[PDB]
Amino acid sequence: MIAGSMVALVTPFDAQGRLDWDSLAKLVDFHLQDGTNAIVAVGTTGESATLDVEEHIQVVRRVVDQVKGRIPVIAGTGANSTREAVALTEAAKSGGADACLLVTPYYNKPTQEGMYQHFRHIAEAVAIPQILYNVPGRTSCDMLPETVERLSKVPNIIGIKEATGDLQRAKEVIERVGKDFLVYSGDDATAVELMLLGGKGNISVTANVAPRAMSDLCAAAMRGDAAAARAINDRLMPLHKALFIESNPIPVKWALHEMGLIPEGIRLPLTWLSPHCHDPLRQAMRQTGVLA
Amino acid sequence: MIAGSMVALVTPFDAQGRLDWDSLAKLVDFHLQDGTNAIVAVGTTGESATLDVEEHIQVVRRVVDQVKGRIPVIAGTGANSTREAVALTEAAKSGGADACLLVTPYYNKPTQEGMYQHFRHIAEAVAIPQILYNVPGRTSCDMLPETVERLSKVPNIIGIKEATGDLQRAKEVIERVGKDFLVYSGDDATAVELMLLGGKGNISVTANVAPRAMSDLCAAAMRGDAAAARAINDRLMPLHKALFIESNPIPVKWALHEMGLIPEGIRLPLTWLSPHCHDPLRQAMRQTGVLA
Ligand SMILES: N[C@@H](CCCC[NH3+])C(=O)O
Ligand SMILES: N[C@@H](CCCC[NH3+])C(=O)O
Ligand SMILES: N[C@@H](CCCC[NH3+])C(=O)O
Repeated sequence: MIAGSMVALVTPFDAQGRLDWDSLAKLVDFHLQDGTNAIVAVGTTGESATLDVEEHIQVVRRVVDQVKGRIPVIAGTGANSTREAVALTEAAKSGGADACLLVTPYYNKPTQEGMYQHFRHIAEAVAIPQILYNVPGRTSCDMLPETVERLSKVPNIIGIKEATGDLQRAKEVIERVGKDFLVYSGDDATAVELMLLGGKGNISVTANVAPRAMSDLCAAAMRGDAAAARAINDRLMPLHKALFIESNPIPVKWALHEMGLIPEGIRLPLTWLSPHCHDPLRQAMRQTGVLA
Repeated sequence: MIAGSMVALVTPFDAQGRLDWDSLAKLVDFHLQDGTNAIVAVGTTGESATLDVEEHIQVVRRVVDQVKGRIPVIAGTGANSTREAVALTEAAKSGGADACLLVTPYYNKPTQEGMYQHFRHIAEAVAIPQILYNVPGRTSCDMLPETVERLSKVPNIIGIKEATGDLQRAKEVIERVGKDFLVYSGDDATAVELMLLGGKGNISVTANVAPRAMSDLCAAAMRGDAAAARAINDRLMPLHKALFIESNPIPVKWALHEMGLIPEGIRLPLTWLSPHCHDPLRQAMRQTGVLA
């Protein structure tokens, strides 16, 4: 049952960088207890780039075991190599994950046709629901609406995460794919509209620090309650902007730490929120009420 | 020993997509015999994205072993995780490569400070020349001249592959670094210009199909022979264009196959040159004399 507020869960590390299993458990209880509908473990925010193939599935395994069915658990499995996406995706299934989120290829700029037979292959090679992921801002390629529609017809491809933040884009994708095809938001700031457009959720970074609030806003958004959604949103907006004052998840982790939920750990090349951006974020957290 | 025409060598595959050592052998004799200054193996064009770790060094070892050290062999080792880049850089050294090429981190968008810590650590961890590589059109990030200057003072960071195609940029970096840090072009179209400015070579893609002519061009350009370098360039210009009709190395492998040098094998998400581009590339090839 995959829709609503879906925290793009961070992967906590201790001061020396080793996975801190204690923080992960608490964070899972945290979202488990404050309304979160789903959890995306090992995604862009959970630092998928810098995890061992071994670390990858251990994080997917530990969350799945804790959640125990109460919520869906979506595993990040995209890769710029089809064979490597198969491996990760198969490793997520034989792990318990409820579904896989697969970003489009990143460095090597495939053709639209290539992205088609890329996801189509994985969807055929692994018997697990897969969710497309578009974010050209990171991966220097863009999966046009025509190609989304072709993939929507494929049997295991249940939905897509649209992160461009462009609302004419969601509109177009939504007006071409079935009622079965779930469109999710990957841009917190404009998620409310995507949902009012027919969107079925928001894979959020903001949910990491304001879980109860994000589920309320997705609820209202998907309920047709356009008044309430904005009301919350405009309250949360300053947090939406601050959390990206530096490439995500650098900021969201600083906050998580300032709340006392995770150690100060992050893997290279990533760095810790540089000095200059500390009060901008803290005021956003204080003004929004997630801190003190 | 590292400058001039530096073929960004393709990794030949058979029709099933396995390694074709026989084609690789030939290719090496081809650049070896036609004036190629240096060979870059397993880089962007060599489809680094879709090779095992075991394929990575095998290819390198083979090239190094054939070259018998008469020419420099540079291995692609960059990765979006500093631990992986260390590993990949260790494989290459303990593989005989004369130097390694390291593209900036790609999907994770590290801060300028992060990129410095990134390359500074690899330069420390592995005793082998390290060349940087900046190309935002793929990595969704860009390493500023200021950050190049910092990494330039690092003991075994010997140069940078500037691939923006922005000449004002190259001027800025040449103008900031010691006469011992070398700037190479990453854009075939404007390579002649970069060298004239003070650059020391082209990690060329064109050189894949026109080696002799490429090293003639780089030689002139590094001499100071402006008139001659730009004449050979406008003659090649339509080839520089055709080789990018679709994302590299799709177009180039085609040519390579049309010349009878490699089989028709490419790894997903990569596709074979789509039908519409066959005759534009065959003409540009024939129009330039690589083909007859
Ligand atoms: N096993 C790591 C691989 C990192 C390499 C990223 N291209 C992951 O979870 O993605
Ligand atoms: N202080 C380092 C973190 C090193 C820990 C190991 N990845 C940084 O933010 O760059
Ligand atoms: N697909 C892997 C390749 C690693 C092995 C060497 N090419 C990556 O991008 O991290």
